[PDB]
Amino acid sequence: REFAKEIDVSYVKIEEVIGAGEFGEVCRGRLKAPGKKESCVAIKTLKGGYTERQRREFLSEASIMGQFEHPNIIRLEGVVTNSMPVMILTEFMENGALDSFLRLNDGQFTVIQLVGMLRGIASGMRYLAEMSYVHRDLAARNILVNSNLVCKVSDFGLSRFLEEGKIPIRWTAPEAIAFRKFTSASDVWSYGIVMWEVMSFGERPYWDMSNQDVINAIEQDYRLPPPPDCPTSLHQLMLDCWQKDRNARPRFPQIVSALDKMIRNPASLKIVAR
Ligand SMILES: Cn1ncc2c(N)nc(-c3cccnc3)nc21
Repeated sequence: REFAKEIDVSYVKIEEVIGAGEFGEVCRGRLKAPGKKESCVAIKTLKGGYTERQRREFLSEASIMGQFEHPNIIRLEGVVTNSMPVMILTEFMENGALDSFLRLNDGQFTVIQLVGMLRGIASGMRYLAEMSYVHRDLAARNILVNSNLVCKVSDFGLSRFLEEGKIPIRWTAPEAIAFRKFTSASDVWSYGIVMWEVMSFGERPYWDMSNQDVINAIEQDYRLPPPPDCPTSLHQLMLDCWQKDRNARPRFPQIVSALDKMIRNPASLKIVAR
């Protein structure tokens, strides 16, 4: 009902539309509140004719995001709910979604930069797992990137999938597909997919395979191969995330530690397949 970051609409200047989201436009804007310096924000607006259900679904993202505070989790800067249009303001992420940012920059960041991106994502997920929050839709298209290449987890919501939007099959652990048991360990499977997306500069997981083909292949022991030039130690970490037995997967603290070791010992990334 009441949001801790409700903000006066006169503190918001909406500037250009920069994207399209689930419920409407996403805009760049400026937030200037009394006693505070002006900051850049992204602004999601809910416009026109919408159900009350849609309004609650839209605002639920702000409710959840506002529970979190971490450098690798998108920060909620405020909401406008006492007036129309309804708005969610977040920190602005100059480079947008990670998957499209990497496709635009194919081959143009080094392995150590890519590992730093993956470390930031893993740190955000380490925090969510410690908060007992299961993301369920962890994918490169849900990671946002700032000007300094800091990656932050976005897309928050506790609504059930249609089977319980649809389950994102290509990112989802097999026990979550089969039994609808979503845990931080299923999040780890998804994180392995994100690693593959990052090291492939935004290629689509499983290329042209259908959803049922992916489900069957995973059950039949297929796993995505190392992306071109991918250090074998990073592919092995992906394979660890993709263990069928959820209890055998590394947990997020382990994943962060493994990436931190690579950053400290970059020579360990030189080994590549073939
Ligand atoms: C560029 N930027 N900066 C922050 C931000 C956000 N929270 N959400 C989105 C967003 C969300 C959904 C669809 N398109 C863009 N973009 C953002």
